[PDB]
Amino acid sequence: MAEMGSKGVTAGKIASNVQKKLTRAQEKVLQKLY
Repeated sequence: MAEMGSKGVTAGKIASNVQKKLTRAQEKVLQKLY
C-alpha cells in the first residue's frame, strides 16, 4: 500500500480508457475474419 494520490486516480483512468481500445480491436478484427 501507499499514498496513491493524484498518481493512482489519474494514471488509473488511462488504464481503463486504453482497455476500451483493446476490446474494440477485438470486435473490429472480427470484421476482417467474419
